[PDB]
Amino acid sequence: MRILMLGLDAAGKTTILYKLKLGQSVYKNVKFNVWDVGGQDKIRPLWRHYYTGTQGLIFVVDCADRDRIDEARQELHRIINDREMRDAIILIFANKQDLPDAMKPHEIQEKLGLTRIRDRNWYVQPSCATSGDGLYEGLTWLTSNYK
Ligand SMILES: Nc1nc2c(ncn2[C@@H]2O[C@H](COP(=O)(O)OP(=O)(O)O)[C@@H](O)[C@H]2O)c(=O)[nH]1
Ligand SMILES: [Cl-]
Ligand SMILES: [Cl-]
Repeated sequence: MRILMLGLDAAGKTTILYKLKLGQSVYKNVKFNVWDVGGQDKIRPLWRHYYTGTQGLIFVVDCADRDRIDEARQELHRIINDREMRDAIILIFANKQDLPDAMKPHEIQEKLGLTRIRDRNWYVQPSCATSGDGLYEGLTWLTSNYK
């Protein structure tokens, strides 16, 4: 399965990738690409990325970062609307659930406008990337929904 992992900078993408790696004993067919979106995107606004071949999207959100949730919402909807992304299965990692007063998954659903995503499979997984909680649960949802 070809999975794209996106999120604003500091969402926890690097941490999830190293923690998922640490969980493997000492998902063989999963391929991952990863980059930052939003104001700290290396390419926007002068060029677009290309999303060819993407089967699954993992969108990582810092749930304690209310100041940037609107920017995360705008990036998510812009990406999923690209021609090459119209069939992509969407996993949202609602990251940093360990932090006091972090936004819970139902608030994430509302703040990301997920209810307006029709004719496409999506799921919100609560996670704490530093402890590894919810990471395999999210990756299992994504890969099982792909089959
Ligand atoms: N409290 C807490 N910190 C996290 C969690 N996930 C990542 N971090 C921290 O948030 C910061 C940015 O994470 P990083 O993985 O580098 O984000 P990236 O820019 O999206 O790759 C780092 O200091 C991570 O330790 C989490 O679940 N809880
Ligand atoms: Cl783009
Ligand atoms: Cl454009």
